Amino acid sequence: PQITLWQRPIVTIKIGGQLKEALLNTGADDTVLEEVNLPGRWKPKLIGGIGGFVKVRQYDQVPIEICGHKVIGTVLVGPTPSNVIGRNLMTQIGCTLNF
Amino acid sequence: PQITLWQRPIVTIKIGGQLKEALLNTGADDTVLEEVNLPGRWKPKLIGGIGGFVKVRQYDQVPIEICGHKVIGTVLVGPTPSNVIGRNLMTQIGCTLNF
Repeated sequence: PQITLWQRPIVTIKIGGQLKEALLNTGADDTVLEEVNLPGRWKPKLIGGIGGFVKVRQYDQVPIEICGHKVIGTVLVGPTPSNVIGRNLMTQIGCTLNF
Repeated sequence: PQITLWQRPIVTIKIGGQLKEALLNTGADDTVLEEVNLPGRWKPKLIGGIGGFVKVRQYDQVPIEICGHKVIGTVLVGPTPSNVIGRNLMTQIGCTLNF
């Protein structure tokens, strides 16, 4: 689709058998999601950095549907003020900025 | 242009007679810029909210060129880890998300 930016660009994602809402956030490098139990191995990753770091679990090559596009990408899982789709997954769905 | 998201979408902005770099950030409601002295009246605004708020100066109807597009928009001025173009200015330049 083409998403105008008058409102927050919140979209439905399907991940690990759950549907969720997440923000399409081009100011985020990585994708961070709140409350999802994903199968397979993870490694700990530090994110944030302002005030301290936040530790999260990094699962790679994760199947995720963003707005009806089935893609594969690193998802970071742990505490977040909001679910965020970062650039890493926006590239996989072919999402560009246009004007 | 069409901006792919493999790298951070950093663009040149011209504001109050200076050229600057800022991030096109669709996860930011407002536009926040570091070190710029803008003429005219402002009001104090609280932004952030996690850990505390950050006080900044809000100047409205500010002339700004983003990537060669001359637009008018509210700019918030004060301390920021990076210069951020928020949705408020992305709408003015006609910037959408596309996939």
